[PDB]
Amino acid sequence: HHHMLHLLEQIRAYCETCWEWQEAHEPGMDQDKNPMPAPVEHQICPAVCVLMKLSFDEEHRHAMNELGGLQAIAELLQVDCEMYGLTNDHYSITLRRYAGMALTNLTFGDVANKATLCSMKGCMRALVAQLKSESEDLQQVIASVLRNLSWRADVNSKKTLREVGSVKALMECALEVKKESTLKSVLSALWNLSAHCTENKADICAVDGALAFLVGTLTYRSQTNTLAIIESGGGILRNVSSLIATNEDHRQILRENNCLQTLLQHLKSHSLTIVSNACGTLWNLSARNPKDQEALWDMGAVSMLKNLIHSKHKMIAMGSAAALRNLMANRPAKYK
Ligand SMILES: CSc1nccc(C(=O)N[C@@H](CCC(=O)O)C(=O)N[C@@H](Cc2ccc3ccccc3c2)C(=O)N[C@@H](CC(C)C)C(=O)N[C@@H]2C[C@H]2c2ccccc2)n1
Repeated sequence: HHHMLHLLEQIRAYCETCWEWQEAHEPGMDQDKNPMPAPVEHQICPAVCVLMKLSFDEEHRHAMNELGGLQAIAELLQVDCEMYGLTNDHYSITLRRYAGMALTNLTFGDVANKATLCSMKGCMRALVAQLKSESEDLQQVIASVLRNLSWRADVNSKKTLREVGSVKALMECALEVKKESTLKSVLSALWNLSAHCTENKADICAVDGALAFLVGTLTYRSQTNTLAIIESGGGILRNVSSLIATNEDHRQILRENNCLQTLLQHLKSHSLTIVSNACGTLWNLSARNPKDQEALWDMGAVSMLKNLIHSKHKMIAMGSAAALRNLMANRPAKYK
């Protein structure tokens, strides 16, 4: 494909045109100029649309990757977000979605492309900023990129995702999403990010309404007849519960929203992920806290956890047994 070289040259030429204008319109050089290049007048959206389509095939990605395809599409997305900010211009939205879909495809299963995209810091900052965009379609695409970047990432990529504030932005985004399709991609990204380190977990917990929102995902009613939202929301909660266990205020938010009760209902789910997530959360919340220990005893948790210790699923067996052990080791005074 020399068609691919031609498409990339088109995008680089346009970016070159934009970096000329931008270098004469930095924040300090504060008086503006009316001729700012518009991508509509360089036929840009069709170019990235073709690259996006071809990025679905691995054979075409090997080609793109030799030719600098990831760098060019990222720069394009960066430069348009920098130039026009959070616009509702349908052309600029569409351009961003297609570029974002291409980057989702080019990050898929490619640890170097993930690091390269992460190393492009201005692009990352622009990606993160787009979670505020009023297009939920754009939000879903951006969440899908941050998801792929956060799965099986190297140390620098994980560091970068943290530094640019992707965790907080995603959690705040999740609170406003209407569509189940956007929420699915936002929570997948968060579930990936929540496993990386303790600071990501703490940043999720530190957003106002986030913990209550996460407890709410445990009883989400899917229109699309899937359990993805309960699974991913319950997964995030499980990962952050290690820190919640140490924070009486955060436990109280969980109590406010009947968390423990719902988690015990989850123990009798047929979804293995739901059961495993609940075992894991209950493992953490059953430790170090007489109030929650007593509530679990009162709500029949001991017997419910005992029914899962012989599970063939290993995380359920381990999780249920460790939670059971925490309750047996700390009987309340009214028990003997
Ligand atoms: C290993 S299972 C799993 N569990 C939790 C999280 C993830 C995860 O983040 N997986 C990503 C990255 C994998 C990797 O880098 O090795 C992933 O698999 N992404 C896929 C979509 C996908 C598939 C399966 C699962 C399972 C569980 C959770 C999440 C996902 C996500 C991906 O990006 N695929 C692209 C197509 C390939 C052929 C390249 C893709 O979806 N491209 C579409 C153009 C993008 C798009 C974006 C938004 C809206 C419309 C279209 N894994």
